[PDB]
Amino acid sequence: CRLTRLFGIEFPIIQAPMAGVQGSALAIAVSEAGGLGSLPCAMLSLEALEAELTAIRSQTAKPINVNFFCHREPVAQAAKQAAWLEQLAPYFAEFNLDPNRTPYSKAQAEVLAKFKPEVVSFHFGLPDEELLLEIKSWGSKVISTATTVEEALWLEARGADAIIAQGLEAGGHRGHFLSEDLTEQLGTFSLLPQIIAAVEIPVIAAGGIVDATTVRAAMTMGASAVQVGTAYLLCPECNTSAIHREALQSDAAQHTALTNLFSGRPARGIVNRFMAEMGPMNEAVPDFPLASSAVAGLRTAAERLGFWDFSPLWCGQNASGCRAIPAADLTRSFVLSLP
Amino acid sequence: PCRLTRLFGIEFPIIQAPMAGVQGSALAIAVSEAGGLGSLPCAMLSLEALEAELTAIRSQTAKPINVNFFCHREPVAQAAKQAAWLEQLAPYFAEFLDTPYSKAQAEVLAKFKPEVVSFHFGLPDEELLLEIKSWGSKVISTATTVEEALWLEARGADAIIAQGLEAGGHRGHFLSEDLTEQLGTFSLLPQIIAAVEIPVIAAGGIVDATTVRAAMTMGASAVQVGTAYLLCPECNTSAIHREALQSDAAQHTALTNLFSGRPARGIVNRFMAEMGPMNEAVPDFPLASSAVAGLRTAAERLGFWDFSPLWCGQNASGCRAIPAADLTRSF
Ligand SMILES: Cc1cc2nc3c(=O)[nH]c(=O)nc-3n(C[C@H](O)[C@H](O)[C@H](O)COP(=O)(O)O)c2cc1C
Ligand SMILES: Cc1cc2nc3c(=O)[nH]c(=O)nc-3n(C[C@H](O)[C@H](O)[C@H](O)COP(=O)(O)O)c2cc1C
Repeated sequence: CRLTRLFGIEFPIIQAPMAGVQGSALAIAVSEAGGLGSLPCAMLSLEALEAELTAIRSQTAKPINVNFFCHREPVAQAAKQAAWLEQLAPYFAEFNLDPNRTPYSKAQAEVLAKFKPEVVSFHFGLPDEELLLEIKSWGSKVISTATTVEEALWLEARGADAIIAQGLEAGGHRGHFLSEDLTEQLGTFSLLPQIIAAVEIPVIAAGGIVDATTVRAAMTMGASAVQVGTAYLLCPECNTSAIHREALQSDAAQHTALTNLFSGRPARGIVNRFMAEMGPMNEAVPDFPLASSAVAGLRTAAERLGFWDFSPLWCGQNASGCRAIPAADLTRSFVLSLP
Repeated sequence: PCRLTRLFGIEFPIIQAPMAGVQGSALAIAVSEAGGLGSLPCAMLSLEALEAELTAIRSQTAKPINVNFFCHREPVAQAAKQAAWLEQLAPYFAEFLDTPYSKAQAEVLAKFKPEVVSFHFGLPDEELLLEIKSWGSKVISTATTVEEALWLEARGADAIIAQGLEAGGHRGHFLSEDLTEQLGTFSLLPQIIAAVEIPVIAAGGIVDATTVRAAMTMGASAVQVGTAYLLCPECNTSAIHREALQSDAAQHTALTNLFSGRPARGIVNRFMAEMGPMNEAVPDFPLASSAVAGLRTAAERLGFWDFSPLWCGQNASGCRAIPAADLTRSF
């Protein structure tokens, strides 16, 4: 296959970079198993970043994927922020709380340059051409997420080596960047074959790929690989919180929705009180990534009391594939139905 | 893969989707003759035309046919909602102006005893359902969620149509108004198959050989295909619907209640963009039609799809201008 050769990996599974639930130990296990392991870097300081890459490199020399956000920083909006804070006042009262990141840059480049990742993935489009040329000159393949056909064509045109097609079924943030209109986005079943028809480069399927059968359906459609997120979230290598783990296993896990309430940007998570009462979508939330600061305390407080009411419970529309077995074992689950 | 071909008495595991007001006996015949299951949509039909269309089908094939009804509950009286809504459309007016399945339908159906009877928006009463089973006829219905699937199986459905969000036309939900409970085919299909014992038909974005293959891979017993039949000459799709389907506008669709009162997937036009696509002010199901019925005749006459219900799935690329029989086999 085209991506196994291009990436130098055995199996056409990519473990989805999932910021906040996961680091080196899951990336190591999946790359050692023969797929592509992924380090989410969106929330890492430069110190954490270098540490975590050093930890990866001293347990495997197999390929890995380091992931970054390259969104536009929002624009000052202290008042929009203050108005949102005012709206949450009732929760602050209830929980007795006193209310009292950062796109890929040259700074992250300098650290990456020491390690030279086999792949560099981006969410929310691509960085500037210079940053991109710097990356390519490490030997790194560059991939990014498309949620429409137009986005896929934009990525090809700007030199992406592969496109991640994420259907609406996907957990975590929508990686859209040409349009704010969510009705332009498609489910996996329709996005995948339409992106493959439009581009010449390889296409990775993301959104609802949770098991052998679904991996098979994806490849049948002409995907060169699959990116799998939600179905690793119960693996011991994952740092998924007890309360997030509990939600995934409950029958609430089946009902998810797109919400901007936690971050400023549409993301899919298990439906909770905060989303039901204030959303799921809300036009008053500040631009990404400002909104996190306003719920950080509530989340902490409500989790401490064992409520998942104010948590970002990122999860796709098929939770049925999550299993508490080693991620290497699980990565092999996924490839049984392939030739 | 064969549980349904056996069960329905058909050659191929392809069901042509019943599509009200776009499609009648000519398409059902052509697909049922071709070895798939052809469908007559009866939601929008008087008893006269119900009987005429069934008579027409039986006079041309003896092969199995599917007949489709709505069994939505009828809406409470709401003339003040209706009057208000008309008020909002006033600037448009200026720009140019100013039934569920029942014993009735059953009496006509009993003359023909059709091989399958399909329902949108749940199931009818126990009594009407037993009546249909006594003809030897198979009853199927749409689920948009796993709970809906299980509820249909427990009340005696012979198979489940799982319609993913990609599907064209009305959403067939009946347990929750919450659209966020619903699912794209890729996730709905496998979770319904895991949940139920009876066969599962896949609906929403099945448009070609590859997608059919991909749905069967996941363990569908059969596929239901609507959008991709719409350019077939046997289909009575309107000249401007045809034009919309072949333009780049087709690629963009959205769920909208503006034409009927219920959420249906159609190509985004001016009315949807300006007034919607979703608007809490539009009267309940079946009532909203009369509000825009005239604006469409008006608008379509001068060549505009600005006020048409241009219903279409999220994959329009398998539409082909060839006979329905060819297309059915190409799947
Ligand atoms: C908890 C969680 C965290 C995620 N974090 C990221 C991230 O940091 N960067 C990124 O590009 N994508 C992220 N994703 C998106 C995945 O790359 C992928 O699109 C998605 O998980 C696919 O759908 P699935 O969850 O059904 O496997 C995340 C998804 C989840 C569920
Ligand atoms: C123009 C059009 C009309 C439809 N009419 C009906 C109908 O009368 N009754 C019904 O139960 N389903 C109806 N559907 C829904 C189909 O039965 C099916 O759920 C859907 O078309 C499958 O998705 P696809 O359009 O991607 O093939 C219609 C769909 C379209 C596009």
